[PDB]
Amino acid sequence: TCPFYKKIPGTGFTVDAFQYGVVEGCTAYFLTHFHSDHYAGLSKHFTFPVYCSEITGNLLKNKLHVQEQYIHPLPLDTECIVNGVKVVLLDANHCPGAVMILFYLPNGTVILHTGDFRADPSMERSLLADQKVHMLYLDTTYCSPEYTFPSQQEVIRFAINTAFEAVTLNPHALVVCGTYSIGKEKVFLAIADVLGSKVGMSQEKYKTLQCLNIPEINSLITTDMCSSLVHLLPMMQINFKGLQSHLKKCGGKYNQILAFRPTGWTHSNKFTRIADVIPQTKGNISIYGIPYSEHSSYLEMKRFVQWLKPQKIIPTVNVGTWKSRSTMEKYFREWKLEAGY
Ligand code: NI
Repeated sequence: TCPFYKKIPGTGFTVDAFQYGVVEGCTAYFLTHFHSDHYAGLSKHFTFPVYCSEITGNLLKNKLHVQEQYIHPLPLDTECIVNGVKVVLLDANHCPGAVMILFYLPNGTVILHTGDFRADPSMERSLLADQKVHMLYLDTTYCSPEYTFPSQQEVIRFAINTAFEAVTLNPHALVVCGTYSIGKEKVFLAIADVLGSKVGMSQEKYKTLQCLNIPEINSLITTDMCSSLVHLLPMMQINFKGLQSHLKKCGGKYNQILAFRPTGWTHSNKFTRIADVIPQTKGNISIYGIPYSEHSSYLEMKRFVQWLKPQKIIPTVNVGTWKSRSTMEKYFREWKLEAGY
């Protein structure tokens, strides 16, 4: 049974609610982005209308084989009428195709659902700026002050410099990058670009990347592993055993691997600066954990909400424990008292 925080009151609409069978009274299913916890339940046999971004729509058609007649893509930043209700999709600064949704209820209530997002000051000059929002359904993944991490730019600067240094010292080093979903493609694209290489990967992963409307992508990726010195592998293979084994397969083309694991937050963020990150090393294999986040830090979240001044906040993440729920409610009250809404 669908939880309340996936339902939009005064509408026939649900958000990210495909794993509960037929939801009673749902005339339109919204999908914010193509991550498995959110799409869980969709397949080629799904027969209700789905509303989503153009990029999410390409992934549904090609990867899950949802039939075209049930896929309803909408443009960003554009007022649209769905089942007699005005909606806008806004960029969520998460993974490709991820959106926030504005719902203009027939009784005058305005509702923002962030999906998953990384709040940014640029959102303060989207179509959000033009009217009041009464309720906010908020991605609260990292809603606690211990969650700090650098900007995406700083992390990408660290990665490029690390990779370029290593491969200039040893032209026979291979760079490997882990992945398990869409997102964070800048990591491996930036590295391949500084090295003058294409990124090599499986056919399944090539196919996924072909769905994402990325400019000049045919210039950046390939299924020919032999011609590439940046390889993508499943995240589970990013460990000493997995990498040794992969190095065997390259035919003595390479004698060293440098591997990256983009995580989100990890506790070494409470002590160490990005500049000071060091890898774990076993022989000719080195492995870096890098804190590349596609979710808000605590401070980015707080700033967005204090700018938005919502009347009510409904968390969509960490909702399962009384301790999490009590923690979150305390921060929302702090923010309110400090900003005076
Ligand atoms: Ni996500």
